[PDB]
Amino acid sequence: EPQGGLEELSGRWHSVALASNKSDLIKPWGHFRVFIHSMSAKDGNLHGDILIPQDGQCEKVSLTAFKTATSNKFDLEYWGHNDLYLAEVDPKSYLILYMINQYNDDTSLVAHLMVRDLSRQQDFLPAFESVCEDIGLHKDQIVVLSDDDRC
Repeated sequence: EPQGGLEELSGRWHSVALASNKSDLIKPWGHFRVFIHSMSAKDGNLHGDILIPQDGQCEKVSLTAFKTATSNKFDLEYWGHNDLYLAEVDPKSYLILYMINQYNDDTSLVAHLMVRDLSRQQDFLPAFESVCEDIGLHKDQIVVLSDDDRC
C-alpha cells in the first residue's frame, strides 16, 4: 500500500560500504558488519531481512525499523537501541542511512550505503563520503565491501 513514498524502498538491496567512529563495529567479526538482503514497508514501518556473516555460513535475521513522529527517523533495536536516519535515497538506485547506537551508556555512530545494482558500486562512494563527513566521520573510517566479504 502507498505509505507517503516509503513503499518505493521495498525489495532487494546490496550492501557496498560501512563507516563508524568505532572500527571494531564494522571490521571482521563486528556487531554491525551485517548486510542487507531485502526490505518491505508496511504500516509506515520498514521491515528488513539482514545477513550476518558467521565466517563460512551466514544467518538471515528479520528486524523492524519502527516508525516515529519524526519522518526519516526510526527506532531499531539491535546490539542496543538505535536511532536510525534515512540520509540520502534514490529508490531506484541507492540508499544511505546512519544510526546512533546506545549500548550501556556508550554511544557510537554507524553509516551504511546500499545499492540496487552492484554494477553501480563505485557511483555512490563519493555521495557516501560526503554524508559521512556531514555526520563527523572521516574517509579513513569507511570500509568498502566486495563480493568476497558478502553473503
